Amino acid sequence: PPGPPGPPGPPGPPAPPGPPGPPGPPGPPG
Amino acid sequence: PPGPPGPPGPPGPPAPPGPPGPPGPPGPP
Amino acid sequence: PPGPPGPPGPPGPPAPPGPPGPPGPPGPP
Repeated sequence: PPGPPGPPGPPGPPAPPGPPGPPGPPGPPG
Repeated sequence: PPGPPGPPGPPGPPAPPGPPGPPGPPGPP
Repeated sequence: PPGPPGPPGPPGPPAPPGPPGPPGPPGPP
């Protein structure tokens, strides 16, 4: 007593919004 | 009773990618 | 009788970084 332990908990939440990516490639010719 | 609470559930799901990165440098002159 | 469900599991994996940015602006004339 109490009794047997309950089931595991639910899946956690997502991690916050991710960082932006790296810079794009160079621009076009002049 | 009730028995004690169960343990923590599993880690959360994968998240979406972050936002696009900054434009790159000016092209060639 | 078995106790209550366990608490929520921890945060998921870090959301990846975003896709690369766009090409830059044209170069000097």
